[PDB]
Amino acid sequence: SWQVYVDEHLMCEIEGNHLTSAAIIGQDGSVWAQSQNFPQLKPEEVAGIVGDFADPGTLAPTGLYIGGTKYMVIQGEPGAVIRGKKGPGGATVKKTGMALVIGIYDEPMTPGQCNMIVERLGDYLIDQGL
Repeated sequence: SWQVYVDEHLMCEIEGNHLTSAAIIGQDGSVWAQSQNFPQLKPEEVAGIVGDFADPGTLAPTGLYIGGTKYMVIQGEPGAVIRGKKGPGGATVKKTGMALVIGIYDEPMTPGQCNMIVERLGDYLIDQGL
């Protein structure tokens, strides 16, 4: 399903560790699939995300909110990737046609490892029209 895409391609372990939680979410707000411990994702939050891709940097004041949790905005890519820093851990959000790929990492996992996994899947879904 969309679960296979979350279980195999996002929550798969690189070296030792893996992401804390991950999800593929319609730009509408509709979960396509999530991992066991991905937070319910307030509607106010999904908006803030979607409209930061349309007009880059819109989110910067309030910052990336995912399931109540505040993440400071790191360098993203303009209209493609949004990145979030919360102490050692963080989050990456990669935009598709229809959807968002979201990964959330905690140390000892790196931003790099999170970026790899989230953006790679993203670019696949884009290739496929999603």
